[PDB]
Amino acid sequence: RIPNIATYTGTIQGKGEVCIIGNKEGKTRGGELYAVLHSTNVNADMTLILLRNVGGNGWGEIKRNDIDKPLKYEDYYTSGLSWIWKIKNNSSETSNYSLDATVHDDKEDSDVLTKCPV
Repeated sequence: RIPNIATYTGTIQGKGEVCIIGNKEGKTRGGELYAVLHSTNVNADMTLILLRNVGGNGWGEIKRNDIDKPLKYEDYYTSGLSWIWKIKNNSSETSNYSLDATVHDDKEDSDVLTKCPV
């Protein structure tokens, strides 16, 4: 029930920190590690960082992208490690975030907005 990319649009509560792996798609095809963090205001100050942690419950990977920027990585290898799109904000005001990702919806993961605080 979504056009091309699954637009995860919401309001990040100030300097929020959230791990997005939520489902909001339907297509079988998508983008291998492809998601664009959209932000429209003064200074979005939003850090779209590609993370993968599994066991320590502390996301901390090095694939950082900027505001209004599509993140694509050819590192789709080792598909046995939990990876995430982490949104960390630096803006004081509740900023709008629009994470347009192309993923195959077939899961019922916990966080599709702001439930994963790490």
